[PDB]
Amino acid sequence: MSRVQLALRVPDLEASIGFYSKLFGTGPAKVRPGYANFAIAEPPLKLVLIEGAGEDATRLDHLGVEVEDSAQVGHAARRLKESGLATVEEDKVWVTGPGGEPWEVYVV
Ligand SMILES: [Cl-]
Ligand SMILES: [Fe+3]
Ligand code: NA
Ligand code: NA
Ligand code: NA
Repeated sequence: MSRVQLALRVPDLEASIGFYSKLFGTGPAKVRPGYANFAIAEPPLKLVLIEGAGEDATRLDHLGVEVEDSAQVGHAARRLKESGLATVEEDKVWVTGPGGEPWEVYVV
């Protein structure tokens, strides 16, 4: 299995933590200065909140797919490259959509 990662740059981290705790009925899995994440089972989602400093509105930071093991990351990396996309591998692999939105496929 795998789940989507959504990372949002938010103007107010504390405000956003409260909102998302209510929306998904669970508290954050990890909290750091300027950073929080939620691990949501239903719907399957890794939500990342990154505080933006002087942001007027929430915007997309990056997107991703969190997968079960490094083998899956390698499979995705090879398949994406075979499909003709430019990739950057780190475990994770990055690709960028034509409008500039970045995607990471990674394992935690
Ligand atoms: Cl924590
Ligand atoms: Fe991420
Ligand atoms: Na802090
Ligand atoms: Na849930
Ligand atoms: Na994928």
